[PDB]
Amino acid sequence: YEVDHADVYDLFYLGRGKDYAAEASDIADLVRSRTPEASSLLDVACGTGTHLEHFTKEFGDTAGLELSEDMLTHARKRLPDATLHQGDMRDFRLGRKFSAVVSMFSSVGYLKTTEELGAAVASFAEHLEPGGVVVVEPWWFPETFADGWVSADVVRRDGRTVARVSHSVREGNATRMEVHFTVADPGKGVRHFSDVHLITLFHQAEYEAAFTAAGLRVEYLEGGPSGRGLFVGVPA
Amino acid sequence: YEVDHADVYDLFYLGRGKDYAAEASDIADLVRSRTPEASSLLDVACGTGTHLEHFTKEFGDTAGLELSEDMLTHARKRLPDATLHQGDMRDFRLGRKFSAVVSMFSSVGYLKTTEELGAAVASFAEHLEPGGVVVVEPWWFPETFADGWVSADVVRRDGRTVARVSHSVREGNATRMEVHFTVADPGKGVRHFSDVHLITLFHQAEYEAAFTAAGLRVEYLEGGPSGRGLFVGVPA
Ligand SMILES: O=c1ccn([C@@H]2O[C@H](COP(=O)(O)OP(=O)(O)Oc3ccccc3)[C@@H](O)[C@H]2O)c(=O)[nH]1
Ligand SMILES: O=c1ccn([C@@H]2O[C@H](COP(=O)(O)OP(=O)(O)Oc3ccccc3)[C@@H](O)[C@H]2O)c(=O)[nH]1
Ligand SMILES: C[S@@+](CC[C@H](N)C(=O)[O-])C[C@H]1O[C@@H](n2cnc3c(N)ncnc32)[C@H](O)[C@@H]1O
Ligand SMILES: C[S@@+](CC[C@H](N)C(=O)[O-])C[C@H]1O[C@@H](n2cnc3c(N)ncnc32)[C@H](O)[C@@H]1O
Repeated sequence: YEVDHADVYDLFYLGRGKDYAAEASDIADLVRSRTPEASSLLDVACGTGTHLEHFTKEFGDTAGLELSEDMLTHARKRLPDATLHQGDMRDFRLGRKFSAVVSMFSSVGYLKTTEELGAAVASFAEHLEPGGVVVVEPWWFPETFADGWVSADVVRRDGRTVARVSHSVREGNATRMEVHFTVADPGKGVRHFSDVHLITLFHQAEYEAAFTAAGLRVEYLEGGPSGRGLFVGVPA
Repeated sequence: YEVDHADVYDLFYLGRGKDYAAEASDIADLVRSRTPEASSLLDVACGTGTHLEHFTKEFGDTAGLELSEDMLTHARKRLPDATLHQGDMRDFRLGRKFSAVVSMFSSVGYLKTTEELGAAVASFAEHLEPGGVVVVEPWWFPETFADGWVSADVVRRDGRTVARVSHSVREGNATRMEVHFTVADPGKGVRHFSDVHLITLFHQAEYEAAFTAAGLRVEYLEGGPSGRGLFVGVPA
């Protein structure tokens, strides 16, 4: 019995209560707060495009960047008319600029070293219009990481039930999170799958340094959509 | 990081709220309602011995029978002084009698035909003292089986998390249940495993014929510890 992973991740976070719409909206205001005339936005590592959908309604002129083809395929299925690009946040070149460049849900954490973070932040800066703003939702900091953390949840949405458990342990300067998904569709079957994610624990200062090197004045905001806060940058 | 499967089931059921003490307690009084001076009890397919430990304070002279050596190693670890037997409820011969012979938690559902169910029941009968009573907690009947059923729960006990998902579908005259367990211990690791169970859907009438053939006058009691009811039989 087969199941589509990304579709499974999508149903889970929706059922979990993650609210992409509300998230998208708060970010748009955040964006407007620094760039009132904001008129275009780029979602780096947009995944399946849930925030992109809403950002598209907010600013109209939007685009998405994703390293994963599979993420891309799902994004396209959700947004057949969206402008999407395959590429690495590390060094992409889109040949255009945007009022805002944002990266949500800790994607930059998948960057392996400060040199990569810096390069990815520089790239963000490079697609930024004058008076633009960069918003990055980071992964946890070495100082705020909760080692050995276990998450276990059950969601049931649209007739499907999904159980998910993750265990997180620090390894080096990264979080090694192993996730187990259990999926069941009544009268159809039950299926299990797991993923292992390595998310870098950059110190906040490392994050800020990446913004400074890219010529961006940056500020960290506590809280954020997931409790990891948010980094906001603008041309220095 | 490895996990002891039966200890997993155990912790699971405790966490879920299955009250083996209360159940044994209820069965103990059910027995007495039929055999007031009941003084010995055999627990057939005792599993890891949870009910047996309680029946032991209930009647003192007790014994357990299990076909599974694994189940027996855990019952023994739990009760170093319990009298335990390895063997088949279809045809074991203990060379002794008990005031009560009980089989809990749908164990007889693992028998595949009415012929086996009859041989098992005759065996219980053959181990019964005069004025004794047999109590069988059956599996669901074809008439009350809920096909496509999905069960999904998360329990947390002794700092260990266990997420369990089962999906049940009818197959011929049995339920095929595939059970998925996901277990984690913070800072220890996370593990997943799955089992598949084929439990016969015997009609109520079929359970009765078994008792009848065994020389016992039987009564079906609605509800029971698992909502599957209970069969109470005494020498006709
Ligand atoms: O104060 C905290 C609380 C949680 N965590 C970490 O947050 C994660 C929560 O596990 P999760 O599976 O519920 O998080 P998630 O659904 O957000 O998974 C991810 C992983 C990477 C990027 C986005 C979502 C774990 O790594 C845990 O160590 C911390 O580091 N600090
Ligand atoms: O009205 C009902 C309600 C439940 N069921 C069946 O009860 C079972 C409940 O799933 P479960 O995983 O919660 O059962 P369990 O934890 O009691 O697992 C077993 C399985 C065999 C023996 C003992 C416990 C499923 O097969 C479901 O079809 C029915 O047939 N009819
Ligand atoms: C936690 S998901 C976030 C997806 C989306 N932002 C969301 O909110 O759901 C991390 C995403 O980053 C993408 N990703 C990882 N490394 C990347 C890189 N170097 N360049 C671009 N995208 C990357 C992954 O493919 C994945 O879709
Ligand atoms: C659902 S478990 C319940 C066990 C226990 N009475 C309880 O309440 O936890 C069913 C048990 O039946 C045992 N079993 C299955 N077939 C058997 C047989 N033919 N003879 C004896 N035991 C059997 C299995 O080893 C398993 O431990």
